Amino acid sequence: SCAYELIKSLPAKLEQLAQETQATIQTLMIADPNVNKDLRAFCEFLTVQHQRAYRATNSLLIKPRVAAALRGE
Amino acid sequence: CAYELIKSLPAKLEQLAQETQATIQTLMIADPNVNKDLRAFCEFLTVQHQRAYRATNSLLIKPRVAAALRGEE
Repeated sequence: SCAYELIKSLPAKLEQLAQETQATIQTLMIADPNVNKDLRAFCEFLTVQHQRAYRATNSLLIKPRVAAALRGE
Repeated sequence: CAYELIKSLPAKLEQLAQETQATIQTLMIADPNVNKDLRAFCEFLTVQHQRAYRATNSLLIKPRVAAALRGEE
């Protein structure tokens, strides 16, 4: 294929993971207040993780020479 | 089964890093400036899975948390 599309699709892949685990963590019946707090904090870690990636890939792919190189142009 | 899903996160991110860093290297780019940018992105990708690595392991080592994420044991 091409490297441009691999990298550009990276943020959505991380977003998918974040939702999978958040959704699954939600199907839990946890009574412990601290465990709930830990998992909540981990869930926010995954959201932040996605946004850093989104920002990093966005800043990368606007560089015309970079996009051209990744497209085999 | 939420325990395995969380436990496998860092490894999935490492796969993404590896695949990207690899297909990038299959591109023989000359512009040293573009290559510096891409190397900065690969660095970002390896630091990315190391953060997930620390996060997941820091969470799963807590007994109350592991027990909860498993079938409660």
